[PDB]
Amino acid sequence: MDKLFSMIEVEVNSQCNRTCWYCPNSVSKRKETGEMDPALYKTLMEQLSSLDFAGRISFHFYGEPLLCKNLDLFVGMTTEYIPRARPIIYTNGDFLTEKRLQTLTELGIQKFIVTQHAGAKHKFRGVYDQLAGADKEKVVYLDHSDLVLSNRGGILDNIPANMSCMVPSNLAVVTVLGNVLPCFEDFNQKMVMGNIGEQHISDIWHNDKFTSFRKMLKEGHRGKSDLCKNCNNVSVQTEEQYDYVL
Ligand SMILES: C[S@@+](CC[C@H](N)C(=O)[O-])C[C@H]1O[C@@H](n2cnc3c(N)ncnc32)[C@H](O)[C@@H]1O
Ligand SMILES: N[C@H]1C[C@@H](O)[C@H](O)[C@@H](O)[C@@H]1O
Ligand code: SF4
Ligand code: SF4
Repeated sequence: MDKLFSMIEVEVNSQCNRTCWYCPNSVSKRKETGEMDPALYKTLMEQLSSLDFAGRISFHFYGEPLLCKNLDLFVGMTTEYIPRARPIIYTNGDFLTEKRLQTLTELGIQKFIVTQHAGAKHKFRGVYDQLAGADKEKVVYLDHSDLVLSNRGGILDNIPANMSCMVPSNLAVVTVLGNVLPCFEDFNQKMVMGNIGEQHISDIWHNDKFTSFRKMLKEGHRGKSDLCKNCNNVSVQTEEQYDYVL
């Protein structure tokens, strides 16, 4: 029986305020849009609770989590249902004030992965520079120039263990409508594994499609998948839970 995912990334809202040249938002729109139905997030929390999920949970796919109107609710529910899990927010930081950071931290966020992206310098620069140490220690502050740019499953043409990949052995994405993907690169949802409104995520994780896919990619057979065949992402090649990889 395959190990449960150690990481789950939830699309609590589909939209972003930016259109980075190295992001599919610059060239396509998400095929699902909106904010996650609170009842669906509750269903996800019930399922993760039933598994004693204690890995990383994050709140983005290709949108900006601080735009989620129910972010406070969802972070609070995370702490209530899966107190052993590690909530980590990746954010462009454009909306991240000190007050916002502190509210989120109090509700359960353990780390913020904040990236200053191409274009306008955000106000978080000055906020970060003024943060007390205890808050500052909770932030990994990246520039987009620090990222190891992936072509996002071959969507981006302007972007140039070997080929092994462990993402689908370690991680699941839940889209805003509850569809489960095996990788965060699957912007176009080429590999929907199931929907958590119809099946328990554990059963989806362990189904033949998902089990076969993760074995295939562990062996480095990217060529056998429309999702992976042109993918240049080699950042996740071990079995370990991570907070972030560049
Ligand atoms: C798709 S972004 C989504 C969350 C939020 N919108 C943000 O930018 O932080 C998830 C993470 O991937 C990083 N990222 C964006 N484009 C990337 C790319 N082409 N290759 C690798 N990482 C990328 C972002 O900086 C962010 O840390
Ligand atoms: N390098 C980043 C890329 C991001 O899209 C994934 O969601 C995150 O898990 C990774 O750590
Ligand atoms: S801020 Fe994040 S989601 Fe938005 S366009 Fe840039 S990389 Fe994509
Ligand atoms: S090869 Fe690329 S698209 Fe396929 S699972 Fe790995 S990171 Fe995702």
